[PDB]
Amino acid sequence: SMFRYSNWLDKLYMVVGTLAAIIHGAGLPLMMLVFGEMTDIFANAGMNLEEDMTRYAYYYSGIGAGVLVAAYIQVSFWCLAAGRQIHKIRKQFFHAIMRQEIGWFDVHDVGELNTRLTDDVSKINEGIGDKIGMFFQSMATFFTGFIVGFTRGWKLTLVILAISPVLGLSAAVWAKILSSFTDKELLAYAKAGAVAEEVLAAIRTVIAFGGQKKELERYNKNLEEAKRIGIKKAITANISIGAAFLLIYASYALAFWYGTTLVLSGEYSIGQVLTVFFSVLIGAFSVGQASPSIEAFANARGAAYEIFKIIDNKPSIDSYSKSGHKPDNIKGNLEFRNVHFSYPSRKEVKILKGLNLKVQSGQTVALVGNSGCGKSTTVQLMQRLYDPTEGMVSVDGQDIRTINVRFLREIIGVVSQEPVLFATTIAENIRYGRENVTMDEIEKAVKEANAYDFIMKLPHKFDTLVGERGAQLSGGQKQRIAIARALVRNPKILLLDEATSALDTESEAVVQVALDKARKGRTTIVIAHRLSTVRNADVIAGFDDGVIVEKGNHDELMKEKGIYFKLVTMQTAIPPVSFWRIMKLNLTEWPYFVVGVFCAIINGGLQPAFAIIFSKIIGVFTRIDDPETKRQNSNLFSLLFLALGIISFITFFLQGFTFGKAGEILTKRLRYMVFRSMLRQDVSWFDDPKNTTGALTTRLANDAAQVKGAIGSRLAVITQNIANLGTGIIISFIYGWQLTLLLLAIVPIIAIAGVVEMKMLSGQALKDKKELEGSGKIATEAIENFRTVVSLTQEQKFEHMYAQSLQVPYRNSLRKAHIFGITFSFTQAMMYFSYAGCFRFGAYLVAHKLMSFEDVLLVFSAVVFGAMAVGQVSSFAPDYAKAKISAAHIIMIIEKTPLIDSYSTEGLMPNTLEGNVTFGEVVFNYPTRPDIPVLQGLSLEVKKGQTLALVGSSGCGKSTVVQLLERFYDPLAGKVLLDGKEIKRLNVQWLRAHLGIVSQEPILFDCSIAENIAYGDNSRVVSQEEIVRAAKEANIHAFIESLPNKYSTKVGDKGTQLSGGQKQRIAIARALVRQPHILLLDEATSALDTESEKVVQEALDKAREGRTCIVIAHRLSTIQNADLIVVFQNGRVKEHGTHQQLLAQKGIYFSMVSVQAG
Repeated sequence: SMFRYSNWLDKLYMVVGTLAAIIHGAGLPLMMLVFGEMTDIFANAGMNLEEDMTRYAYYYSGIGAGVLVAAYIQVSFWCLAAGRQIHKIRKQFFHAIMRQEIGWFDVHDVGELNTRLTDDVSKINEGIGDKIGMFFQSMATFFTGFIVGFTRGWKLTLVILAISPVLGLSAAVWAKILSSFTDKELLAYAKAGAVAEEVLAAIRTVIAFGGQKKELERYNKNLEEAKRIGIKKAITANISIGAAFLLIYASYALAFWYGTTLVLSGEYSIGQVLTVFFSVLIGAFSVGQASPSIEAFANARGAAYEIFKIIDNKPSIDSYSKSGHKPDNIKGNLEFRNVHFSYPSRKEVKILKGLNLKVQSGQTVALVGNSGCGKSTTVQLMQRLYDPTEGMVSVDGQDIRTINVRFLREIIGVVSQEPVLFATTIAENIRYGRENVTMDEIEKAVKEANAYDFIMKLPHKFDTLVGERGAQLSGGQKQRIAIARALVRNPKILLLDEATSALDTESEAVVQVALDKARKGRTTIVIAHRLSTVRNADVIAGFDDGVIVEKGNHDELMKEKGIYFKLVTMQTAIPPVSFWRIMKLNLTEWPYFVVGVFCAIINGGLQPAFAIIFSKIIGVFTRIDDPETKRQNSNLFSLLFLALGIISFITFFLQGFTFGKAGEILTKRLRYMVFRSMLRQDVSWFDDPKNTTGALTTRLANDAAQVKGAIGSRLAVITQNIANLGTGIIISFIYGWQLTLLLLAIVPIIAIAGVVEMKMLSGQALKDKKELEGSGKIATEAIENFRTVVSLTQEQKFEHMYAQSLQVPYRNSLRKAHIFGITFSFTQAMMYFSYAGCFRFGAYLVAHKLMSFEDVLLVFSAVVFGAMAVGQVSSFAPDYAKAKISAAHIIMIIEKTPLIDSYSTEGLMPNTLEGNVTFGEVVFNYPTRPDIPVLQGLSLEVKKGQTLALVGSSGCGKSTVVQLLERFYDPLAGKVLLDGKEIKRLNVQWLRAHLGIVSQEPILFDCSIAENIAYGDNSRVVSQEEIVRAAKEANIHAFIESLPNKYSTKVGDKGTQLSGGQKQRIAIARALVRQPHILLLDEATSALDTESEKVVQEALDKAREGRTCIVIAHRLSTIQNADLIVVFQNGRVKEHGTHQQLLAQKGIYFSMVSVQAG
């Protein structure tokens, strides 16, 4: 944990900040000591009083100024030192990641790299910024507090020390354990909700069958127990918190009793008692305040170690290094010999087993071979990207390794299969090729690559802003631009990989002509699938399983009848925010909240009750009578204090009982309500990219707590704080008339200052986030195409871009640090000086006999303690903004009425079904991509007992038809009828029950085989004999038989417990169980063997009679028995009719069938 390597001029910043923070922390206990001295001075008094009060107030103001100075110095120094450190770390980190060897990058993930390039830096910054400063401040407060206590009196010091902090630590540990238990209960809820997770994940078939009632019943069965557990946990947590508060109050009361008894004996001054007590208590509370900084710093240390791992990792090849020979005389010559190499990504497979190949200057060498023969890897290694596992490469008689890497990379050009261009102007991207680039050279290169026309025609001929990831220009345009950029380098070696991949005939010809016109300038190597480009290849070598076998000219290669000849022959072939409707929803539990409001009011009054009790107890030493009765009276007061705790304890409990239940209860209702809509939604909404599978479940889960908080805790905190403030104000006015106004004017000023400080911190954090995210996006664009960037050997350019982009946010952060320090120190000093001025004004009022000092102490303590209590208890409640957002989102989701009224009872329920389908002029475009129409007013007419099948190009409409059958997506325009009944008019439930489908990827519910099989129907029990019959019909009669416990075996996640074929058979049986009049199978043969597929098809055909059968698969023989076969070409019914008719009239069907011809 020593990741703070300074610059020998920023270390002093940290040291000064630490010292100033220590002084600041010692500050407040000094204020308490001065306060005690002032109180004792008055009691001695109980004019001279005015003079003494002014002297004490001037002491106070002096220490206030010192505190302001120390706070500003410490906070500013720490923040700016951390800014310096984090900026240096960002720069060095990007330097290293850029300099890291390419292999190390290929091994590592990129998403993690990019994510930690920003988030990790942000974390380490947030953990080393000032929280260390605040931790030093708290520790200094604690040390100074006990220092003062010991210097004043050991008796009370030890008494308070041995009692208060042990109880405080116990209460804190209890709260932490309660938080852990609450997290465990949330995990139990998640176990319960796994049911909804599974149901929604497979919601497709669930909706298809429409058996939603059972799922909802099971979910409620889970939710009842979840709610019981939550209510118990909340009750226990609230009880424990109340008990801890009561214990702390009792300990403070005991401290007061001991001190009062001692002073009545005459040990220490009455004011001294308060001084020592407050010193000890504030020291303990300060140690309590120090917790978050240590945890944040530990997390920052972990992230910093993660970053330093990459930062200090020396690479194999130092691209950003000047070392290495830099020959000037360049003659094209290379010679690889026994170059065995294995990609480090998968060390097992040795892609390069060794070979021999030598090329002289201006020699065209081509690689011929199948995929993986050793061409792509050979090209990649050509640029020394991966050091060979075994080989001796020499260029122009000189080993590659000895020469400097930078020049070696800069003296070679490579055109990739899909070369990219940085997100700038095309001229800019070309300029990236070399540091020095002239517009004349750019024009010459563009003309050479036949890119001048494409650049000139487009807007801003030489300024077009390439779309993000090259989304604007054409692929051929990108290839030509890359070719021109590479030619700009004018290297001594040229490489080309899969140039024809995307290139069209004209594009490929242009690229080949450009390459040929300049190949004479340096040795060139090309690997492509267009053997015609290899027809002119001066020299061709055939990569054979990592070994080059064929070698010779085109004529010699053809004559040899080898790999080259075989290849030649083969070639010859946003959410609308809602204001308060949440309360409208919560209103249903009206009587469960009023008691909570009363309890909150009781507690809010009790807090000023404690303030006034303390005031009276202190004032007990504000009379000259000095009777023993005072002792008793004091004792009496002490008793009330303890009673004050008890009244609070039960009070607090009520809140948990009053709110918690209504809270948890509310969630329960919400969880049932929201899910009610979640199940009743169209498939499209789930298909929405916003949230499909997990985001929705997580939304519901977090929303439970969010909405519970927003409804309950917001009202609780608001009412309690308002009651506390009002009670304090009323008490002050009753016991005050002049200082009351002073406090009511000052303290809210401090409150506004603190709120403004928090808001400024949040806003500045967000602004810095965005400003840095600019350069972060720049860096992401850099790393994403890391291969090309490293190939261009221009990492220095991207690093300069990064530094330039970060420079401005750096100074922005420094200024923001000054501002944050100013606000923090100003708030501290303003609070304390307001306290001092209130003390002075009260002294003036008392000296003139305006109000008894007991009244002054009462009013001041009431106001300050009310403010502090509201400021501390306002922290407990959950973040109201996130809850607001979640509640609005839920109110949005819940009211989204689906287009197909699944819940609504409207529709028609014909008694008898015939099994006729007729769609005509029905055109539909998937709302996921409304621009692209997949249904174009097609036609289809199937009569009773007509077995139909559909075929065509993959993804050419063979799929969406089935979904159109189940009304999961209605048509944009046209007519659809089932047995002459408007599919829209007919009831969704009736039609869904009547029909049935067989998915290409069958889904089995995570339950017993018998349970899932019976699930095929709803509200209808199928006899176990029916289960056995279905299993036999699916060939799983024996599989059903075994099925440990007969029909019990619980399927795994995604049906892993059973085989794929067994799963398909089980799904077929489940579909058949319901006995639908129409059965639609879509890719039912997606995974089947001879026996299982044959059995399924034969059973379907034999049971086809009396029902409609639709098949969407690739089995031509299966369609042979099909009554009718239809071909869908690009969403149009092209070939339709009998198999014999289709074969007689040659066409798409003829070619499709003959593709399997011998």
